[PDB]
Amino acid sequence: KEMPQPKTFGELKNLPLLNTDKPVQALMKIADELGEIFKFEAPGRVTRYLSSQRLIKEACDESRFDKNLSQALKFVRDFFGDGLVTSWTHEKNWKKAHNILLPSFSQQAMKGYHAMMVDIAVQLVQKWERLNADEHIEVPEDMTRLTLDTIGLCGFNYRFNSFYRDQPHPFITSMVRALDEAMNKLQRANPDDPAYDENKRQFQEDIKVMNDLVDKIIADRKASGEQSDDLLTHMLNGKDPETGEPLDDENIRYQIITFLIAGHETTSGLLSFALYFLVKNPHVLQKAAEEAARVLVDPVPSYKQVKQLKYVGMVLNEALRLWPTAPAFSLYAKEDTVLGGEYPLEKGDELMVLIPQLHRDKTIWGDDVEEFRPERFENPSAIPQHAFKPFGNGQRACIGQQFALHEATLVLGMMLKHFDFEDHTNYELDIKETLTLKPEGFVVKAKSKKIPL
Ligand code: HEM
Ligand SMILES: Cc1c(C)c2c(c(C)c1O)CC[C@](C)(COc1ccc(C[C@H]3SC(=O)NC3=O)cc1)O2
Repeated sequence: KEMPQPKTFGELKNLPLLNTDKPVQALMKIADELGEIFKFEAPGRVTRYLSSQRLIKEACDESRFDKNLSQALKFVRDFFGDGLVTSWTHEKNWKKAHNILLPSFSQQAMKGYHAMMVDIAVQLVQKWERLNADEHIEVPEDMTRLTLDTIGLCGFNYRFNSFYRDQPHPFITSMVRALDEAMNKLQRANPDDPAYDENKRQFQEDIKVMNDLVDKIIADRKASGEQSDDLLTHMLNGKDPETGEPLDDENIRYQIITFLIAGHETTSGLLSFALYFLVKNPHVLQKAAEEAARVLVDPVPSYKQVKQLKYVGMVLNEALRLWPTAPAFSLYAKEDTVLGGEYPLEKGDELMVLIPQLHRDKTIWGDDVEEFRPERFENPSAIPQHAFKPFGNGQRACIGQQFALHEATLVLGMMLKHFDFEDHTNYELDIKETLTLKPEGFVVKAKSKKIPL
């Protein structure tokens, strides 16, 4: 069977078809035109974009396909290094760091993080309680304050104190510019053109800002008199059983950057999308708010109570269905093989999973895929099989999935308990792309219910 492919432009291949600050959304349109799979070429690389659960199910067979470092991950590696997100599965430091850091996401560890998550969540609530009537909330900006500070405190006993800053934290500003640069590099035909010299200088400056922050985290741990057993403790003290060696210093720095960035950006996106869909679906908002009030009966939430916020969890999963904030992951063929009994692949051929398209496969989800309907997830028998992949696949799946969802469920529950939300601008959804996805310009007003904290 012939591989669908969009129009090419000489030696620029398909690259002119993007030329946009919203490439994933452009690729979704192409997927809608060409179906479950299409080839996409740029100068120097080829990708096959998958959109159907039928093909993606096969791609997730780890006996035939392994995680690929997409060009995007290769660019992000310029500051993620060989951390968990940007290392090959057979790169020694991936398995070594995975074994050393997996205990930091056990159930017992999660319970240990709860109190610190509440610390930051309380700061978010208090900020909104203290706004004057003429003010409003910048949603993604405040969700970023919350999620960055949470991973900073839980993972590294470091306080970014983002709620003590009225502009984005400098680490965030450098992160956004670095992620934007990586995304933009995917589309530029002549990367060595002098017109990009300033981009390269800024990219290095933003990488330095990140590493100056890592220095403070390491210095502050060295000076601490308290005893921690958090993510940073495992980075520093965990051993490879085979060699008796810890992660080398260079890798540790990369893991810190990896977890600070990967450990908050997509969770901020999730919370922003969730609040967007809530204010656009008032009956769903009422049901979620009713659950929050019913379950969160104490001055602050306990770990167990967060687990009883079932419908809030459905809201979050349904937000991830429509707009998975890490919208793609990449695989490569371990050997020559045939995909879906139709598409021959050669060893090393790249398959890119378009998660937003997977999550809109009507043969799986029904015809109403564009509706925000958390009840999709209320009746177990009616939820599809391997059709929902916001956290990746297999042994390279998200290590922090339960960290993210516990944080998001806790915070969204507290938000719904303490405020009524008004979409005072009738905001039109505008999804900013920085590889990851997040609403931009999303503002609301929050009227306190005056419930003490
Ligand atoms: C909505 C929130 C999040 C989403 C949607 C998400 C999604 C993903 C996805 C799709 C992958 C796989 C990417 C690939 O296959 O190349 C991944 C990997 C990873 N995520 Fe997340 N993630 C989230 C939050 C977090 C958090 C909070 C942390 C840490 C605190 C984290 C740590 C990681 C790590 C370490 C990996 C790589 C694991 C490995 O390959 O060994 N993520 N994430
Ligand atoms: C949890 C998490 C993940 C997984 C994460 C990132 C963050 C910040 C996270 O919090 C950053 C980007 C990145 C390293 C990579 O995300 C990608 C997004 C899109 C793509 C697709 C390429 S194909 C194209 O032409 N346009 C793209 O963006 C690849 C990777 O992933």
